[PDB]
Amino acid sequence: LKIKNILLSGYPKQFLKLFDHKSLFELSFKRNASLVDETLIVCNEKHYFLALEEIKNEIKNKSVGFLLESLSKNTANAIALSALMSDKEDLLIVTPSDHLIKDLQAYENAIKKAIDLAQKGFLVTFGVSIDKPNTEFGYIESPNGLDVKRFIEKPSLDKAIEFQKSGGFYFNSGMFVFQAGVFLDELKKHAPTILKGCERAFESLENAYFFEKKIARLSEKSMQDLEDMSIDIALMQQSHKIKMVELNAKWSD
Repeated sequence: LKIKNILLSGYPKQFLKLFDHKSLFELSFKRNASLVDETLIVCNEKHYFLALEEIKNEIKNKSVGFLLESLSKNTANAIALSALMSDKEDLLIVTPSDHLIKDLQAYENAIKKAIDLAQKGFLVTFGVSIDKPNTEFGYIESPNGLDVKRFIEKPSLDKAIEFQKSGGFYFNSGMFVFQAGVFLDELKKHAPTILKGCERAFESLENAYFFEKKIARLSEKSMQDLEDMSIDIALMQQSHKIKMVELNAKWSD
């Protein structure tokens, strides 16, 4: 089984080389590239050459591809597109680029766990233990740290303080692992018209083999009619196939 890193990036903040000569983007790239067979970087077409510049050192025999965006129609669309650019059978490690993770061994452990659950046919999410209850995040209810009772993305500040006292609540990391095929099957079930829109958008995809790297982008036309929606709203609030793995690695956002 092939394993793909889907590096979600789409002068933005994650490109600034502030963290000891290095950027969040190249840190996020480097951390997952070691665990994976191919990377697919999804970013805005404006920043392609910025992105490609920052990982010029890091491509050591690595098979790296890009999906360039004219418009950004949020994570549900970026993920569904990436899955459609994949073999049904291969496994997807979906990782936002604006992440700081310092304990790399605790990261690597959680990944190998998530992979195992993904082969069982699950959509794997990652929990981070709440300290400061802010309402911009997704909330995973998990009493036992593995089964999720429900997903509530962006609750009211009443609910965020109520689930503070309750215990067994984690911040959704925004990272994800799943097989491409089961992801697309779950999307068919729960957001059928979002899968539909991505399926026809994918039809008008074209490649740019110049720039040396093989690139793919979609026309502004194709992406226009797409509903702007999050994976958390589209799928994670409705999927019956969700497990969690704890991230104890000094995760920052």
